Amino acid sequence: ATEIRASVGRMVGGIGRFYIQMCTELKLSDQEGRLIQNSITIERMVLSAFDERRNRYAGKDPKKTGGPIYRRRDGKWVRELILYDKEEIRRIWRQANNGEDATAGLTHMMIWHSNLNDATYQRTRALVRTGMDPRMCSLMQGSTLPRRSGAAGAAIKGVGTMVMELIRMIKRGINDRNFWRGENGRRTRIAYERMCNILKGKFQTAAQKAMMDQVRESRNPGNAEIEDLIFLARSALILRGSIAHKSCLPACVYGLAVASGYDFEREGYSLVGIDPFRLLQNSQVFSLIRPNENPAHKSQLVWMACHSAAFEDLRVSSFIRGTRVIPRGQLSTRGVQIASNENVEAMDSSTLELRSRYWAITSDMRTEIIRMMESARPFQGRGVFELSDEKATNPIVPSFDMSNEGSYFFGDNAEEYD
Amino acid sequence: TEIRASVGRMVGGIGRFYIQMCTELKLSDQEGRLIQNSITIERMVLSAFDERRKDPKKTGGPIYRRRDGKWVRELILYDKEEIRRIWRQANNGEDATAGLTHMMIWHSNLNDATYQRTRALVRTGMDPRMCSLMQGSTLPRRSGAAGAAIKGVGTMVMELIRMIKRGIFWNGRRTRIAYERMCNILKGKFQTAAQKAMMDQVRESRNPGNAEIEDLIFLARSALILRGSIAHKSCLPACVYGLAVASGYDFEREGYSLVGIDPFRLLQNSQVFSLIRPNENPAHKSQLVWMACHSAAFEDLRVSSFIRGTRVIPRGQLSTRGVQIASNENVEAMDSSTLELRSRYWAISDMRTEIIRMMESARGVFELSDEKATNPIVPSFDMSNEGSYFFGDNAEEYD
DNA sequence: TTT
Repeated sequence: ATEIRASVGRMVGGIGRFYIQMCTELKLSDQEGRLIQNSITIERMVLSAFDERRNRYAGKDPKKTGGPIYRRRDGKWVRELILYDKEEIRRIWRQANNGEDATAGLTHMMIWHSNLNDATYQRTRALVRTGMDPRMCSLMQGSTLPRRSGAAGAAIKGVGTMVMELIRMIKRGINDRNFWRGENGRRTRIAYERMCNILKGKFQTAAQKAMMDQVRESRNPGNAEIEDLIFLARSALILRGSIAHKSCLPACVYGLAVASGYDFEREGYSLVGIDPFRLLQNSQVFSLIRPNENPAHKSQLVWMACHSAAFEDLRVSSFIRGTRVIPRGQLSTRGVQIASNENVEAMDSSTLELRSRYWAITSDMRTEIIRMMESARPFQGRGVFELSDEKATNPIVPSFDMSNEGSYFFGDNAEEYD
Repeated sequence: TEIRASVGRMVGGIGRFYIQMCTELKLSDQEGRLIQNSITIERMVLSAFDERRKDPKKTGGPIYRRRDGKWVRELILYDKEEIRRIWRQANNGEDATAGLTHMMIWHSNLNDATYQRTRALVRTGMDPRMCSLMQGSTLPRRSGAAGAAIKGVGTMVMELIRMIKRGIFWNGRRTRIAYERMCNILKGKFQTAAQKAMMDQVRESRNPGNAEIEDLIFLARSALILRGSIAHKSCLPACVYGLAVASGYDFEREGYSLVGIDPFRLLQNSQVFSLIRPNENPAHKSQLVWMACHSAAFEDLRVSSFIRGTRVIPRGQLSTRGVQIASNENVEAMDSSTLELRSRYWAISDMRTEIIRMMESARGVFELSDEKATNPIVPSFDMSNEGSYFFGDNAEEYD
């Protein structure tokens, strides 16, 4: 049902309209409004404004949000801090979404933040702290997503992310008996069970799924379940999970699309085919560049975040991109966000290069999972099409430098997420 | 400046050798940053110039390569003669023996940070507490003056006790001056007249036996409170000098020193990978190598922690075994990690009685941006942490 | 998720 394209069209058109309104409201020039650091501050503000936790009770007004906005003053970039009532941001978001809930658009910006974090930060320390292997880095899609992300969030979380969450719950349960006991212990028990079914949904073999059934129905979850969850994570390195992959773009790309009269509602939109590639092909996004950062390396980071491509084979990504997509360890860039202590007056901006050449579309079960792992074969470039091939009629034959590393995480030196 | 010039030329030569061996073995730049590869290359040039002390004309060991997204072990074999040639050609015809001994001291510092010697100590009639006095205890027999300079009191005492015991032998004129020089080297390391006098007495017994061992044990015990003066040399794996020279760094012109900011600058911009065994903590492997690089096994952990800016923990609490992978180990199962090698800061019977009286009476850190050492940072230590790397020790015994 |  083309109704799905209709609904997704309306979500991203809402984000666009919101972004245009926030730019007029903050008196951003159209140049400043194409700065990805501005997009991320505005996206963080609408997300905080709708984060109903609050704890109205040190010196930080809980009714207020904001952050850094970067403006051209006298031929250089300057940091100006802003402060906004959450209430007015909510009003601007509802007014752009014509009074609807528009929670889908919020979760969409969240999945964009999660995909950018996956492309930017290392989680090997979080893995070691949990008794997981560093090799499980390739299984950590969505590992920085909040609780509040619902079904779209859960859909993109990798096996490692789910296993890390279940191990963190088991350990609190080991730590205190009265974690599992009475009224509130009843609560965390179904949260535990749901988390098991979400991870069960991701496994594609009956053996792996059965093992999760066993993990879900232990009355005293402890080390034996952690050990079984570690075994399952290791198996997911060869008998791979089914993980949803959603290309979500910064609000400033949807904003520039709606300002140019693009009608997302009528054309529809999809996070899965040509649609994000078409928008990125005609995009004009600027980024602040630190001194001695390579802007082509910053471009790779953002292209990768936008196409949710951190966990994809680099040779496949290279082919679709039409320029080499290199391991993170070889990038001369740090992340998009500028820290508070950084000097932005020393920083130039570059147009990000976001185009592509192509677009694209317990012991029994242990034994059986080992047999399958040994039997497994040791391309992924299938549904690649020309941008002129709107209907996917002419699959392009993949062309790889097969001697390049497949994993984005080979030789990784990225900052640890914190 | 001519000291810096000569040290610059040694380190630049090691770099040039490493770059040549990487082209020779068709190592990619990624493979060449693997510390296991560096150790195989360093072991090969050291064996090729004789034990440091199967077909004896040939040397080799494991080289690890990326094939189909995994690490694979390839055993290699080279005529010693061609390795010697490649070393000399990298050191511009000279027989750069300083550079050989430099790689040796790096191996010795790594062993000191990795392996227990408490069994070797007990076998010699020494105390396990003397673990903290065993710098250089794995150094090859005669490593010349740089070797002898970094050997701790315990190491010298263990060597002298081993000689006395063989004599319980005195060709006999030979071993007598070897004995005498070993006594003067150990005398050099003691910082009190009483301790030094006692060594003079030990050097001039015509029949060295149990009484000299007993005096050597007494002196080792005293070195736990009236500490010796020991050289500490920060020597890095060849792959770090190699990566520095490939980036056009000119060690000869800039000079180099093993003592101030120079090794810290190199480590701060380094990219060294290590094979990690399953269930090993990569941050623990990083501590091991950071410690080996800064010759810091015998330093107070609270000093090490301060300079490092992250806690440097006792060996007994580390979840790693050593850097070298044994022959029977499965490398295809192993990932590699970037070693974390950065720092927050950089840094610069009468006699018996009198040694007892003294024993009873006993009670430069700079920013890496502070190139000239102008602004000493006042240290702040967690005094409730243990000071000794060897507290709670469980490391494998050296063999 | 306002320095």
